[PDB]
Amino acid sequence: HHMLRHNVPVRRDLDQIAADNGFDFHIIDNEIYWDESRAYRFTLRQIEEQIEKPTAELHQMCLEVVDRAVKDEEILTQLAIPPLYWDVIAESWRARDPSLYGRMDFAWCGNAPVKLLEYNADTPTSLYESAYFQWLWLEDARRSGIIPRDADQYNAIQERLISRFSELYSREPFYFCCCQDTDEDRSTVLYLQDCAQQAGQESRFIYIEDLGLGVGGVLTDLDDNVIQRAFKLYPLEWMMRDDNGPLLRKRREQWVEPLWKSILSNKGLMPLLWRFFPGHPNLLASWFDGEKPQIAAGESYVRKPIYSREGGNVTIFDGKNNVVDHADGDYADEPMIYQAFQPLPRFGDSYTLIGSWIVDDEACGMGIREDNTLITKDTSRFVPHYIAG
Repeated sequence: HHMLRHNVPVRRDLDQIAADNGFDFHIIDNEIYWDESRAYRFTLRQIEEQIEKPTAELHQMCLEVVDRAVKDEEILTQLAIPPLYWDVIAESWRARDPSLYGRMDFAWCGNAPVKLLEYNADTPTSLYESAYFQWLWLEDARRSGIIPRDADQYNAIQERLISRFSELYSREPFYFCCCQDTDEDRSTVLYLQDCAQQAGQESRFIYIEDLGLGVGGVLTDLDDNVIQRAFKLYPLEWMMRDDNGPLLRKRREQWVEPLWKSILSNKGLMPLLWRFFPGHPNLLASWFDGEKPQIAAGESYVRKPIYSREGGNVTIFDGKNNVVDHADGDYADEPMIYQAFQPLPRFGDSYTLIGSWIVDDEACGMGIREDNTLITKDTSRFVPHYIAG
């Protein structure tokens, strides 16, 4: 009936399993990250009616926000998108530059509708864990009897990724890049590279720091080959703030995620979703800093930077304007949005976030994270789930 969590025994060979499968960040700084000492059990109806169908519909609503924003200079201004990039973002949308993936983050409310907290539509991680490692967990768990033998999992992510790379096939090499000094980012990009290569797409990896420029600002690799298409685990808004940002206007190279996705990874998406779909069951009231609050006196509320990751610089306020929770981060100088407050559900002493995956426009799986405060932070743990009943 109700979604629940229960303890399960950790596999006695977890560390070997993680090594054999390339999961080199399952423990981070000698702290547990991958946490299979518990698991969440959903019914198929909860999956289809409360997560999958709402995710697919919310994505369509977001595409309507993109379409409205690129045609309205007041909206682009509210989103704080630099005017230099308005034309090339509008053109990116006009050409329908292809999207690969994105992840929506949800507050679970029991039998009530889930509430969308934000759309990590540019550089989401926890992909390897959601698409791959928790499926191997499911297979082992079914065999060992710690969950029902016929348990399923809301997870078609790898299949949809491979099929998308097939659709996007090109004989020109497909570059993949991330920054140095983060195993998680590299393994996210390596996982996408493996999916691409499974679809027959030749792929090459290059660190962001090793990207070069040829005469006239042409993007090149370390052997001075011209990069014509790249997936980047690097934020679009930093690309546009960089001194070389103006070179994006020429559209000489293809980017994944594409430029128009900068509208969806902007947390200004949340006020716009509320403006254009007021009262939608899966939405929270939201407004830009400086607009009249859309909650009554007394209610708690959340202030978020328009650009941030892992709860960075998020503050939850109570209705007396005291701090309920706060997270450090590198985003303190970004403009801010406000949102009505729906607490994450609490299981034991953990607060649980649902990440719901989109591949192109299709809702196709979810991964769960747990943390010790109301704001999901960098200390969070990934927890497997399964479907039964």
